[PDB]
Amino acid sequence: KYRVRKNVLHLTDTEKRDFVRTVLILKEKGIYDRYIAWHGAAGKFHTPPGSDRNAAHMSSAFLPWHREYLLRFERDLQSINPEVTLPYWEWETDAQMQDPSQSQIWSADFMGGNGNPIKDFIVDTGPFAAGRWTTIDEQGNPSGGLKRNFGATKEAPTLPTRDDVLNALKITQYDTPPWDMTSQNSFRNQLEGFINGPQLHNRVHRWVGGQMGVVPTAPNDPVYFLHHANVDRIWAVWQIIHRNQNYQPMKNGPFGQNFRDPMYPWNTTPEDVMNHRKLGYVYDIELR
Amino acid sequence: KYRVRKNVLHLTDTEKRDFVRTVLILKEKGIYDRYIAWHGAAGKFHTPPGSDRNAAHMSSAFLPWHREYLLRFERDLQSINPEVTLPYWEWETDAQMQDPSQSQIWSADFMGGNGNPIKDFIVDTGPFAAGRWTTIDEQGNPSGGLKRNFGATKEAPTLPTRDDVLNALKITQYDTPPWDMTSQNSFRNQLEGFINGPQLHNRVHRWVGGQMGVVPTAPNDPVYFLHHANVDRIWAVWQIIHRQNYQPMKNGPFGQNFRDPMYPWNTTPEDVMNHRKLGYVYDIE
Ligand SMILES: [Cu+2]
Ligand SMILES: [Cu+2]
Ligand SMILES: [Cu+2]
Ligand SMILES: [Cu+2]
Repeated sequence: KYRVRKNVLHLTDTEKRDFVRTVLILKEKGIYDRYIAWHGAAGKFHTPPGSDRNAAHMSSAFLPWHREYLLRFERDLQSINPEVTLPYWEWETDAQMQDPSQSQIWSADFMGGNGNPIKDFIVDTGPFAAGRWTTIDEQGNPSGGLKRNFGATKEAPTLPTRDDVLNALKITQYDTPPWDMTSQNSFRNQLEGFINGPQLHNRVHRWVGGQMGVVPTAPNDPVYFLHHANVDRIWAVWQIIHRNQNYQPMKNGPFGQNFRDPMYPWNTTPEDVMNHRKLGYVYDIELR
Repeated sequence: KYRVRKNVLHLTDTEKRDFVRTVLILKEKGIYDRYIAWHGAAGKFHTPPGSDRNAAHMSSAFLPWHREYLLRFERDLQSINPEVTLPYWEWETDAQMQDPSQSQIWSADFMGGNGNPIKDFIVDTGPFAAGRWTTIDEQGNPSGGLKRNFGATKEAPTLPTRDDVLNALKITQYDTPPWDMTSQNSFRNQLEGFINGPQLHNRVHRWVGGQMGVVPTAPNDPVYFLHHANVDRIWAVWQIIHRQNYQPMKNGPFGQNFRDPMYPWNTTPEDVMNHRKLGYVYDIE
């Protein structure tokens, strides 16, 4: 209950500077690519082999895996700069904007802007613009510049709304069998976004486009971590509302999805990360 | 210095049955596939990106990466059965056999045998035969059964010899720039087997053939860990002789330095320099 994770829009100009800089040091040092690599590797670790589920997505472990992923990322930020925490992108109130692409998350001091359609939607404003920041493909080889193309697809012309978030929060079951992209009455799968998708989390991905629009390479965009810090906040809220409800499956789901299974590529289990305050951080909304 | 890693040949028959039965349990629960995916994952972590070094192979971290790999494998064995430790395949002794396919590591008691030519060298003896042991491919999806083909290729018709291990233990530097396949006068690159390759460790892989014959999928064959436990032994012996240390200390590509994290873990080469302090020993030491 010590590290405060703040709304992106409520950050000072100096917090934005410090956060963007630290991400660049992680990337210069070779550390950032550990996260890209981990994310792609998890998407090829199917539970069970030959299943549609993987360690990080499309199953029950979606939420705690990303919680652990962000915790490691944030710990790496703090070794470079202890006054830096992982902010969250509250996309559901950007969606209420007249033009959500006008949100200050996309200003040249922070994430940078939409892609340049003259440059095949390469990003050229902000600290991760082409030239300043090199992306990596699934094979681990340099893949050019970061790309974004906001709202360009028919399936996801808008960010999720606050009504979308509130409605996912009424769901009482953390997850339901068969613990996959077809789970019904499942807050995991509703938040993940496969319920007549892409909704919520999956929709944000498709709305941003570029690397963000395909899951394995999505973390090539630093906004991936801000996005998932929002998802993690929403999960943390659901845990406060539905305090009697617990992770599922407790047991007899596929190996790597049960409460006490290790989450590849780590030994960390869902149980280890069930209490976010226990990991040493809160979201600013929990404190007024 | 409390868990003993024994030569395969010196294992009692109850030990061989216990080793094989644990590995099949690790595979049944889903745990063995974490090592298979970890190994494929680390091959596509290139240091730096776009280069041919990767996290596990073809660079300085080859030796510490596998020692950590094997230590994690042994801990998973022990958690299922605390009597089971990781044996090592001393292939340099087996090299002197006219026909090392006759070694008792390959009995139906243990790893099973060579691939069957009539069946595209599918392994059909021992506990890991087809129908008893599933393989998975580089993309991460079920493949079609263990394969082996001892000494088939012309580059690796023979196992490496006790002569080769002694010419490796002669090199005084752990490693040398550019910390890649071309590294001259390097114990690490000599033991890995790229000088006059395929030599030593690389030779064993190409000698076995089948899944062991290609970098990323080789852990599909349980003999991968017995082989690498021997590579670990040979390194552990080197660290006695040359009470030297690891290179690069700094300024190498990230993921290769003494204090870099070894993708896909946080463990550093410094973390695993002392195998006794990790809690195990080999016999004859
Ligand atoms: Cu993800
Ligand atoms: Cu995501
Ligand atoms: Cu290996
Ligand atoms: Cu090997």
